[PDB]
Amino acid sequence: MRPWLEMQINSNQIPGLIWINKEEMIFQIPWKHAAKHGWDINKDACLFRSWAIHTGRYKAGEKEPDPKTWKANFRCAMNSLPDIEEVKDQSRNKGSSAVRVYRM
Amino acid sequence: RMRPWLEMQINSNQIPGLIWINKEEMIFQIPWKHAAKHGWDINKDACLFRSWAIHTGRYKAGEKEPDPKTWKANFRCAMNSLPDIEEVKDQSRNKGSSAVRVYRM
DNA sequence: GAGAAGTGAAAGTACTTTCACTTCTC
DNA sequence: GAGAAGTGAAAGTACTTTCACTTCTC
Repeated sequence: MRPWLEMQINSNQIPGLIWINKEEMIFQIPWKHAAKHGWDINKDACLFRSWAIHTGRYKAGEKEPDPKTWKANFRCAMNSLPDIEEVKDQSRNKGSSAVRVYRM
Repeated sequence: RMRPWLEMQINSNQIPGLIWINKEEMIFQIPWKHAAKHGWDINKDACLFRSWAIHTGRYKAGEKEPDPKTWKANFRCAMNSLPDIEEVKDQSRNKGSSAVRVYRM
């Protein structure tokens, strides 16, 4: 009965993905819009990916790389969660990202 | 993009020919023969229960497990959840017994 | 008597499943 | 300018998906 979002990110920020616990409450998430030219699936759409294969939406070695979704699924999720509010001061545009507080 | 949900499946299912009635233009029955009673034929009791399981896709004919106990639970439980179908509960048990409900109008 | 069958409720994905017992049937 | 990508919210099975738009990026 594996973790649920507040966990997966909790841990996932505690290892080495690519964003931070820029605080001991708050964290970041690489929201590079994916039309920006410097967009590498393997560098931006990661957590997004981790989580989809984690939660079992996708499975590496699959034919749908579709990380747009991976992002939505992940966006929406982060939405729902009640113990992680995105500190809205940051609807970022370039060298962009989304920011949230974990409800303590 | 979805099929009907319980209040429908039964609505229709009582409007055809299964084995229970719209013993009213609000209320209906459901063959709850306990299944240890000796006169228990899967094909005669555990039907709707079945329709629904293969309907909702739980089972699909020709599948290694007719298990209609479940069919019954899945169906019992469901009927429970639904908010627009209240079983008028003051009812009968044992030997050709059935459950009765009103559809909230 | 006791093993198949049944439940409701609550926790998982608008029904389902699962949990934790509880009835039945002979 | 315009087409790929993004959204939030709401309706489907605690995330997902789907709806109905809306932003980006160059």
